[PDB]
Amino acid sequence: QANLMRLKSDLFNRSPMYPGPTKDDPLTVTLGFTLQDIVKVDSSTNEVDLVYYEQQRWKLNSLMWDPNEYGNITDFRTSAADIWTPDITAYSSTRPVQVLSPQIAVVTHDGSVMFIPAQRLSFMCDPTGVDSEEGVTCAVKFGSWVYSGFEIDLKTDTDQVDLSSYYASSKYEILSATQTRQVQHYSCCPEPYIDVNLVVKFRER
Amino acid sequence: QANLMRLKSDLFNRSPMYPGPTKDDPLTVTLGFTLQDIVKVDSSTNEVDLVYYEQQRWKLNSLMWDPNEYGNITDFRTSAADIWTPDITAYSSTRPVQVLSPQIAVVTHDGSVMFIPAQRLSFMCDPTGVDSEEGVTCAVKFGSWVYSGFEIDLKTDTDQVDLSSYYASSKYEILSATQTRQVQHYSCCPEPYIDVNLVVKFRER
Amino acid sequence: QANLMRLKSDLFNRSPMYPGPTKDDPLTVTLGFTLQDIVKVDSSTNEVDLVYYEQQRWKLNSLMWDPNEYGNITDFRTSAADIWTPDITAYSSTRPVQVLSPQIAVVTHDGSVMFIPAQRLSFMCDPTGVDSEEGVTCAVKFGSWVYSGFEIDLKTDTDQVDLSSYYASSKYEILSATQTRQVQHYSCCPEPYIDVNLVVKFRER
Amino acid sequence: QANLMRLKSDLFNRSPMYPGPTKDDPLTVTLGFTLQDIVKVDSSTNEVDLVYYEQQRWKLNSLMWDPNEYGNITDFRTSAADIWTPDITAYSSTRPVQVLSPQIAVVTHDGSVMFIPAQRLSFMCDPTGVDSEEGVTCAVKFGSWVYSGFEIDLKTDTDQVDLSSYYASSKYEILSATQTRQVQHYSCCPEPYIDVNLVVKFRER
Amino acid sequence: QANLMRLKSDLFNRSPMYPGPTKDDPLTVTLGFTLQDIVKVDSSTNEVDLVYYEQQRWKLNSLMWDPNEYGNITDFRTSAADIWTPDITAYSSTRPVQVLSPQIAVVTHDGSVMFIPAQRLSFMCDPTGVDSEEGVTCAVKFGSWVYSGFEIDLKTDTDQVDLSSYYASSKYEILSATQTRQVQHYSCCPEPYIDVNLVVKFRER
Ligand SMILES: C[C@@H]1C[C@@H]2[C@H]3Cn4c(cccc4=O)[C@@H](CN2C)[C@H]31
Ligand SMILES: C[C@@H]1C[C@@H]2[C@H]3Cn4c(cccc4=O)[C@@H](CN2C)[C@H]31
Ligand SMILES: C[C@@H]1C[C@@H]2[C@H]3Cn4c(cccc4=O)[C@@H](CN2C)[C@H]31
Ligand SMILES: C[C@@H]1C[C@@H]2[C@H]3Cn4c(cccc4=O)[C@@H](CN2C)[C@H]31
Ligand SMILES: C[C@@H]1C[C@@H]2[C@H]3Cn4c(cccc4=O)[C@@H](CN2C)[C@H]31
Ligand SMILES: *[C@@H]1O[C@H](CO)[C@@H](O)[C@H](O)[C@H]1NC(C)=O
Ligand SMILES: *[C@@H]1O[C@H](CO)[C@@H](O)[C@H](O)[C@H]1NC(C)=O
Ligand SMILES: *[C@@H]1O[C@H](CO)[C@@H](O)[C@H](O)[C@H]1NC(C)=O
Repeated sequence: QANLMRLKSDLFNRSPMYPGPTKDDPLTVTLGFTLQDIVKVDSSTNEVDLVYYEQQRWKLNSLMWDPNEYGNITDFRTSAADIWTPDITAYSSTRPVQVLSPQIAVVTHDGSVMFIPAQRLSFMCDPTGVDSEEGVTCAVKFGSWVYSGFEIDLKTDTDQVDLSSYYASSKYEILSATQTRQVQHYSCCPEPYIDVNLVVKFRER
Repeated sequence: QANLMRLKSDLFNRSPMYPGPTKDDPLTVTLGFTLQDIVKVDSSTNEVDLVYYEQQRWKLNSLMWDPNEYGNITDFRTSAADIWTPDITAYSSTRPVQVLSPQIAVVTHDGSVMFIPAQRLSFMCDPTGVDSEEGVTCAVKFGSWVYSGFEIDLKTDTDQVDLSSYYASSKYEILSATQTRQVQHYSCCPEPYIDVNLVVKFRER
Repeated sequence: QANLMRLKSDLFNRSPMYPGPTKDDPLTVTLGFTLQDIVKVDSSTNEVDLVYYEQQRWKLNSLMWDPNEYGNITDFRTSAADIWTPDITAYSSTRPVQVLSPQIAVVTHDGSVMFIPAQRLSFMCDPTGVDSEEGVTCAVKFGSWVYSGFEIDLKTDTDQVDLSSYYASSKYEILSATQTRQVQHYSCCPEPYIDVNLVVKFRER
Repeated sequence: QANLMRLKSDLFNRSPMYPGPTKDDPLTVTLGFTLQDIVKVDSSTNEVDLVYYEQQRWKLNSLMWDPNEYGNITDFRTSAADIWTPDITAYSSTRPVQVLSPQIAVVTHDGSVMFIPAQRLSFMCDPTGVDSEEGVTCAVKFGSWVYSGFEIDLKTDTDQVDLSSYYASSKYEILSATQTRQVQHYSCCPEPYIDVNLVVKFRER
Repeated sequence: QANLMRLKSDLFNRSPMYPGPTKDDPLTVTLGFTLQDIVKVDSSTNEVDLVYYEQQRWKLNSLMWDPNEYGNITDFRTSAADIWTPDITAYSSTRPVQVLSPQIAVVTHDGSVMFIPAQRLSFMCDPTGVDSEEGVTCAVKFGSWVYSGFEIDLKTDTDQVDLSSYYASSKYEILSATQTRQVQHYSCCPEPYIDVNLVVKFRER
């Protein structure tokens, strides 16, 4: 405990806080989804409700330490309030995201961070035809709200959404689920913004 | 990071906070809407629910810096809590506005600020006739709750609401959408208050 | 800005906070309502939902300044958290009040304050007969929860509720709307408590 | 104001906070209910919703003062955050309690405190038969969640719930309403826990 | 009170906060459930709502004291904010958990802690067949969100859920209710995570 207390104190009390990524020092965030449930479909508003875990990974030089100086500690858990976290946002939500998991991340000695918030999201999707064999397809993009591709880039480790925790007695069965990097351009703004597009194809069970 | 950390520290730790606009030093806020979805209509309460992005722009001398003194930094992202933001409020809401995007703004070296909150709003609107060819028209005014025209003025860059991110499979298609500056007077209060009136004409798709 | 920054600092950093009104130094609060909408009626729970602005006015010696010492500033806007505000409470609500406007007040050099929160309120009201010509009458009292008449008194400027921003396409039209000072006595407590009784008579449009 | 400011400062800035009651220094809390409305009944979930005021009284030596030293002040109003309050909790709620009144208490020079929170509570109750002449009976216990009888005891001034503010046009009329001290024992825990059991018998009006 | 004030001050003001469990200093948390009500079932979303108390127990060397040095005090109640608490999380919730009891724990002189939060939980469960003699079975896992088995292990005192406070007039009667330790492995992560699996079998009464 003494060694971890020292490490956290050296990292968090001494530092002026990380001011986010910049054009000179950009950052790549890795995203992965594990889809747990399609809870609800609303055909009168074209809203669909998902429950998933969003795995986020990034790496900061300012979170590095030498494990030899801190009793061989290679990593630790810490409150997400102690650190910067990326502003990854759904581009087509219809409600504030509801947070289902404790806001705690894992920091590793090389400065890498893993953060896995569980969320419930309502987003724009037309479920008409969900009761057929073909099913429906729906999509929602996730990216930084405020940082362009020149400050935050995204990648995935796989294009396959993790379906191994999908609720087996859901009202909806999943036919496929992909997560794919894209580049968007907007009327408001000159620079490209990066997203990962979660595409889910499903039907009634 | 070092240069941005310095800049933020020089702007935000040293300063007593900006105390808002005054009659002697008034401010013009530019507003623009991009309408994403008419999610829901309630014909038993005459409430309609929109999802949009509200682009806000203003400029303060106290947020100026010389980029040459801070490693050629011309702009940065920062939490909206670090700065003053205008109290732009819908005049006919029926619920607290729900915030859908991170509360982060962009500050530029000339002291100009851009802030683009995504919101879901329930407001007063009679949807009777939405299922016809003619459709319905509805309106909501946005302005400072507490500052008159002598402290906060508003303008738009265009009278055309941006419909280029409008959800193509919404239950409602948009026939027109305008945003127009107006001047209001109230029994309580001697001075004029400025608003931008969002007028949306729509029908079932 | 320099002069207002000084004024706010002199008023709020130097002061120990106002400890509320007392028997020795009582306060009169002026209340006025402007009724915007009867949004909803629930005949299975006898709850009705209003949207209104509640104009509050009072005066404290501790908020006085000489405008000559602060660049001729006669008034300013400030966050309601910076100052004491009266605990005016609906006596027959069925839900927490929802706040629809920014919590910002106007302080004037003589120590007078104006604060105008927009609220949505669910309160106890039997709507049976609302669909008739006679309509229904409902009532809700507003007063200090904790201060008697010997510490907080109330008055109105008029007994007529302001109907000039009433939503013209509401489901309910207003037949009359009054706001009247009353004195209540309770088993628990020896002293009188003051309220303003909002009486609204309405029917389907 | 000067004298009250001094008193509050002497009581709250100088003190280390009261650490709650103990076996060596136990406390008796007096409870009384005034029932305002049975708002809603849900026969598909067996939940019933009440609105009431819960009068709480207790006394601490650490809140004593000599009125002669503070300009003859015998009592004052203060925010409930300034002081310890008992953790009185409904034992069979189905939702977090909703608070309907300002969190402000009255402290008197002998160290006694009065606190009267207005609440809306959903609790476990089977309303089947509410539409008959006999009506239904329902019950909910209120006590400390964490303190046994050896640290917190309870009493009532009367076994009769105060029905003098009961909403006359409620959907439900009250046949009887009692509040009675009881002693409970639990598998988890060796000591007795005290409650006041609110028993309400009611039917459709 | 003097003695307890000293103890709390010595434990909480002097200490740098416990930084959670580690591989070098792991922790075992004991969990037990007492099921109070199955409130609601939603067959269109496959969500079920429970109300229960979750008894949590663990032990830290840094919370030890010698009762002889503090007036023979063997234990005390304190706010949960004063101490570390395990991040025990439902793995298949569909909404944020609603907290129904005060966030206060009991600390004992040997460093052991007891914490018993009452919760309402919506979780993934197919109620189809609940209206039959056989009923339905549903399950939800509870464990650390972020700590593996090498930092947080779990155990139960019994595999039998405590049904002695189960609401006798619930819509649903309980046929069986068990709580059983398990070990999970996830695609994201190399180490095992421990849970207690709450299995409830029930039907309409
Ligand atoms: C219309 C664009 C979509 C969304 C908006 C928010 N936004 C942007 C740039 C800078 C700051 C900012 O808040 C753009 C990119 N964002 C992902 C716009
Ligand atoms: C009834 C008026 C509309 C709305 C209200 C709130 N308000 C005002 C002035 C100063 C402070 C203030 O809170 C007025 C202007 N506002 C836009 C009134
Ligand atoms: C039953 C009374 C109604 C309401 C309650 C709250 N209250 C009071 C006195 C002191 C403090 C206080 O909280 C009384 C006056 N208030 C307006 C009681
Ligand atoms: C199952 C029991 C009912 C409730 C629970 C919470 N509780 C207790 C003791 C100490 C701390 C504590 O949180 C007991 C008494 N409480 C009123 C248990
Ligand atoms: C998909 C896994 C389930 C859940 C998630 C959250 N989580 C984990 C490890 C480290 C940090 C973290 O936040 C894993 C274990 N947890 C119980 C994943
Ligand atoms: C800033 O601008 C000049 C001119 O382009 C450049 O050569 C210089 O190296 C820059 N300074 C820093 C610290 O990046
Ligand atoms: C306070 O005490 C008594 C109360 O009757 C009174 O005679 C005296 O005038 C009061 N004095 C002050 C300074 O308040
Ligand atoms: C504590 O216990 C001892 C006996 O074990 C006793 O002598 C002492 O008086 C006790 N503490 C008190 C009275 O505070």
